[PDB]
Amino acid sequence: SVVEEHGQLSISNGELVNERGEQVQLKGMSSHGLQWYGQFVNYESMKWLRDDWGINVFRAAMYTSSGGYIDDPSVKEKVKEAVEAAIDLDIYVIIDWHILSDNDPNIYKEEAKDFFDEMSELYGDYPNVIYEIANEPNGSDVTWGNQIKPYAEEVIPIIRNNDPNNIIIVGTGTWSQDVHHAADNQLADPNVMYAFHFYAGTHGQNLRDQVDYALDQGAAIFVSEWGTSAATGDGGVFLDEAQVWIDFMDERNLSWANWSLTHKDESSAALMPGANPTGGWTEAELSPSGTFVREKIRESA
Ligand SMILES: CO[C@H]1O[C@H](CO)[C@@H](S[C@@H]2O[C@H](CO)[C@@H](S[C@@H]3O[C@H](CO)[C@@H](S[C@@H]4O[C@H](CO)[C@@H](S[C@@H]5O[C@H](CO)[C@@H](O)[C@H](O)[C@H]5O)[C@H](O)[C@H]4O)[C@H](O)[C@H]3O)[C@H](O)[C@H]2O)[C@H](O)[C@H]1O
Ligand SMILES: [Ca+2]
Ligand SMILES: [Ca+2]
Ligand SMILES: [Ca+2]
Ligand SMILES: [Ca+2]
Ligand SMILES: [Ca+2]
Ligand SMILES: [Ca+2]
Ligand SMILES: [Ca+2]
Ligand SMILES: [Ca+2]
Ligand SMILES: [Ca+2]
Ligand SMILES: [Ca+2]
Ligand code: NA
Ligand code: NA
Repeated sequence: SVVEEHGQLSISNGELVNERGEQVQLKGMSSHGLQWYGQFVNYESMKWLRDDWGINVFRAAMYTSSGGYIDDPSVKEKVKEAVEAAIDLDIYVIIDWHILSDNDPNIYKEEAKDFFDEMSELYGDYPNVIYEIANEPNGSDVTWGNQIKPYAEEVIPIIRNNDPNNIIIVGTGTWSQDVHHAADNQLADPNVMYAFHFYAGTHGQNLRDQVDYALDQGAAIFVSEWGTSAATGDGGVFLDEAQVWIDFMDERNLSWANWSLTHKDESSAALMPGANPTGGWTEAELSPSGTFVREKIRESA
């Protein structure tokens, strides 16, 4: 039903629209790292998220480093599993080249180009797919002009050779916070969005204002990862401020994916330790974060 309704997504004047030029707002879940918590990423869990939560997008977080694709590329099969499930379930899917410790996207540029060539050849004809080419550039000397924009200008043509139209999400500096710098020096490709990531327990009004500056320059923004906890993971969840961010995103119709669908014992995790990997969760199997996020997606489903 989701993709049947919306079809091919595109960017129109800085925001995400469907095949009729209607606003569309994607809300869903990110996996945790696929090399760690892949058991939660399967057709049955994603069908449960679609049917019980109301998700219309699922994000497959394929770490590069940290034991991910660079060391054990078999994890790409878990990405394929997620994409094929999303196609079968008629929802959107984000293929995320999940850089983090490898903080400069140029570390694994050759590998990223090969990976995105393969993924876009396989899936580029499906409107379901969204590419996220570098999760979180970070560090004081990884900047838009020197490192990130040129990386994107090399990877995007690789995708476009196979998939001229699907959305590409491009990370920004300072853990995908520096959307203002990207907005002042935008990519030419018309169907790109810039990532903005936050933690409710850490980030506040000054970053909302930074996002608004970017939006004011005509840049499209996808909140492709956010957490209900603090970035430190201390002090529980911060749902008061999370609701402030939910409202902010709704008022700007910003799409989002929440971090993350795992049973790890950390406050951002959506599930309690032991939760069934194939879905069908009881209310006792959702964490406080998961309970809140589920309600946020349900109430617009
Ligand atoms: C003034 O404010 C501004 O400057 C501030 C100072 O620099 C920063 S604070 C800064 O914020 C950033 C952005 O939020 C974060 S990075 C952030 O951290 C998250 C929490 O760690 C992670 S998700 C997290 O990823 C972990 C690493 O992979 C894993 S632990 C990992 O788990 C596996 C599996 O179990 C295990 O095998 C491994 O052994 C473990 O290492 C964890 O489970 C995940 O939840 C997110 O990806 C990242 O964005 C900085 O930490 C923080 O200091 C302000 O942000 C800025 O505005
Ligand atoms: Ca357009
Ligand atoms: Ca807008
Ligand atoms: Ca390798
Ligand atoms: Ca492995
Ligand atoms: Ca090729
Ligand atoms: Ca396409
Ligand atoms: Ca080059
Ligand atoms: Ca404007
Ligand atoms: Ca509301
Ligand atoms: Ca909306
Ligand atoms: Na290897
Ligand atoms: Na505008």
